[PDB]
Amino acid sequence: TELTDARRYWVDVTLATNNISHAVIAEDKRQVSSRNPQIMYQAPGTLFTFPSLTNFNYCTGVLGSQSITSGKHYWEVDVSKKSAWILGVCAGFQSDAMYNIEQNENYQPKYGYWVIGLQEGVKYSVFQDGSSHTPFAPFIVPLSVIICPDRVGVFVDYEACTVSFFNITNHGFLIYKFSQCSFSKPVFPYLNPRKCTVPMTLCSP
Repeated sequence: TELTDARRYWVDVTLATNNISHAVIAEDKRQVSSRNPQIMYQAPGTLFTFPSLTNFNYCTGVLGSQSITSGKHYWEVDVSKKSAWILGVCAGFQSDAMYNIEQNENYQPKYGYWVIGLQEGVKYSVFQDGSSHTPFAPFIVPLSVIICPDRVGVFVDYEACTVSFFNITNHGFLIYKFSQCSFSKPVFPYLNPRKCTVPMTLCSP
């Protein structure tokens, strides 16, 4: 029901190539993954190695080719076999340096970030606003996921200022929903493999 009504605003979303992420967007702009060329042709010795220069973080964030400033929008993302990824809605990477967001996965709605993430394979969580005393760290909240989602549906109601996440694999049951979102700027669909080499696609009806 709630998912069927949201599917009424199904839009064709295409990724936009940016020069601030190490992500790899397909030619059709309908698929994105992680890993970068051979190995950044840098090989700290063992090629892939384990970039300790900043390990535990790859920094691969991408947005949509079209911005959202009104009306409702809905699109699905296929994260099958993926052990980690970040998807939802973003207002851009304008405030990514000030709070080393992408660098330290500092996703926060106050920074223009309304997304959810999965890590380790079975660790789902929702990024929320964190204490100002520690601006370089978000308030990650663990989500109770019983049926690992093989496809997530994102619904955005600019007018209502809300971002919902549906579990297509779970009868399309609601996973999380951002309410009273500060939609004062143009938002775009956020996607992030999260070091995960497994590509995340966007169905498209």
